This record gives sequence, C-alpha cells and structure tokens, in this order.
Amino acid sequence: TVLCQSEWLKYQGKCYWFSNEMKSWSDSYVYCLERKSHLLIIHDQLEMAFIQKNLRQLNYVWIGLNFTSLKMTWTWVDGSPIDSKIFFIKGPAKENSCAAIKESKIFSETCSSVFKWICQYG
Amino acid sequence: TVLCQSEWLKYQGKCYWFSNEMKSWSDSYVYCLERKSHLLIIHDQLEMAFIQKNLRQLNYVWIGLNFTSLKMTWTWVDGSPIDSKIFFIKGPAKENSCAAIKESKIFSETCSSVFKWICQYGT
Ligand SMILES: *[C@@H]1O[C@H](CO)[C@@H](O)[C@H](O)[C@H]1NC(C)=O
Ligand SMILES: *[C@@H]1O[C@H](CO)[C@@H](O)[C@H](O)[C@H]1NC(C)=O
Repeated sequence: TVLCQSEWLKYQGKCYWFSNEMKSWSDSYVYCLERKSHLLIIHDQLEMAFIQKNLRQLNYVWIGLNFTSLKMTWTWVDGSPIDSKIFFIKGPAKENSCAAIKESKIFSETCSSVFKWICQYG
Repeated sequence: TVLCQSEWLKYQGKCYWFSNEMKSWSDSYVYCLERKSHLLIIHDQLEMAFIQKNLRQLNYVWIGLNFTSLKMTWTWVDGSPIDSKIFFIKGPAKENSCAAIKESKIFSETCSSVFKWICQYGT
C-alpha cells in the first residue's frame, strides 16, 4: 500500500523501470534523475535475481555504477564503493568506465556507448 | 535572506554556478542534477545581463535549452518553449541540438560538444 509510478515494477518497497530505448550512461542517468529516481543500485543477491528475471541476456544494460578515479575504485551512484565479495566486474578500470549487466555478469564499458538502462527509487 | 551554497553567486533569489571544467550537455546536466540544480534558464533580459557580466566571451557555455523534436521547438529545461520575442538562436534546429552562450548570443550546437556550463537553482 505505497503505489509505484504507473508502468513501474515494485520489488521489496523499491520501484524499477526497465528501458526499451538505449542511450549513453550520462543520458540514461539524466533520464532517471528527471524522473526523481536513479540508475539501478543492486543492494544484494536477491535483488540481483529480480533484475535478471526482467532482462534479456544478449543486451548490455547500464546500471548506476562507474569508475570514480578519485578514490580510484568503482562506486555506486549512492557513493558507496562496491563490495569485491558480492560483485566482480569484468573489463578495464579506466576513467570513463561505467558498469553494464550482460549475460548475468557486470562489465566495464565506456560511458559513451548506448545501451538500455534501469531506473530505481524507494 | 536565504543563502547560496558556498562559492555560488546569488542574483534575485536564484543561485548560479559557473564551471571551470568543460563537458557534454548531458554530462553538464548530470552535474547540475546531482547538485540539486539544473542548467541555466534565462527568465528575462535583466538575468541575461547578470550572466553576461560573469562570462568571458569567446567561450561557449552550455545552458538549459535544447531542441526537442517531439514538439519540434526549442524548450528550456523547465519545459517552457522559447519566446521568439525575448530570445533569438543562431544556428540549425536539428535533433541533438543544444543551446550555448558565446559572445552574449545563443547558438545551436551539437549536444556532444564539450563546453563550460552554468548551474542554477531557485529558493
Ligand atoms: C560517474 O559517477 C557519478 C555518479 O555517482 C557521476 O557524477 C560521474 O559524472 C560519472 N562519470 C561519468 C564518466 O559519466
Ligand atoms: C533535452 O532536453 C530535456 C530537458 O527537459 C532532456 O530530457 C533531454 O535529455 C535533452 N535531450 C537532448 C537533446 O540531449
């Protein structure tokens, strides 16, 4: 009894929007921000499961994770750095590296490549 | 009586941040949004004046205006379309056209070019 914006999915008191269009990580992020939400932050394994049920493999999907290179680790859009236990990222940790889900792995891709994305809010 | 974030300028109840770094219009917009603000919306001529006082000319500066091409007009980031009376824009009205101030004129540029920008928020 706390309603999601119409056409969003509700899961554990968060609301999710999975895109059909594709865009740069920045453009995706703008999309979410303008809609009072952010790119998807995965809190735990069970949430990972939920995301995976709503995703085609063979499709890079931007998530709210990127390579800072101030603290020189990957941080979520939260500002919390990634748990190297829970998550492993395949690919280079350069600047202008952003994370995407593909085949149930997280990949480093360049921020300017144009993928589907997921929005999330609480 | 209501204070601006440190190192922002106050003018008529709005706060302005003028960048030193440069980035794409989208990247700039993200920068503003993350800071609970938006790219600069010019309300009137007097505000135009204020902006111009704080800009070195011969420098493109992204502003919060772009070419929709759903309503097929320029709209501010507000969502209000351009007043062809108050403002004139030099340059093509293609998709992926965003507005930038240079030399106190507004130019259409492509969204991917990498300029200084201004953030703004109200009170
Ligand atoms: C990466 O993450 C933050 C959001 O946490 C964003 O401010 C920053 O601009 C991002 N980098 C790129 C290359 O877009
Ligand atoms: C242009 O304007 C809107 C702001 O309301 C924003 O959705 C959009 O991402 C920007 N689009 C372009 C052309 O970059």
